[PDB]
Amino acid sequence: RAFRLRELRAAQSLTQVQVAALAHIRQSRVSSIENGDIGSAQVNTLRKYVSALGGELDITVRLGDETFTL
Amino acid sequence: RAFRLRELRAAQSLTQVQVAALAHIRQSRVSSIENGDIGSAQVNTLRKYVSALGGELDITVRLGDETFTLA
Repeated sequence: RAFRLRELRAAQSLTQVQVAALAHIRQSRVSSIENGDIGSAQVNTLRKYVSALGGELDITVRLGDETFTL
Repeated sequence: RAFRLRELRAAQSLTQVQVAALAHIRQSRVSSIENGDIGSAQVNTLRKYVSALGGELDITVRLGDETFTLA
């Protein structure tokens, strides 16, 4: 059900070089986070990389039965 | 929202310095998060704090008429 974000940036036929250039972040950072690991990666870094695809990013927190965004 | 995790942490009356140990992260990192600024956080670092507290960390992406997960 999880769709790691390399196969999501390929939904709209785009290349890392292109996502890294309107995100204004080193292609180093795209390769690492597009690889399959999103931990290392900052939030702002991630947020910028998703804004590139013309999407929005939401961090929702769930504990017991309460939910809200950061 | 802003005043949340603070309330949540204080909700169970836990001390900043406890959490910093429960999730094995710098206490300073906890003032920041609880503080409100979260952009500068690494994702795993943020995840740890939520884990230690007891909840879960969900990262939904909305792309027009869609919604996907990734961790």
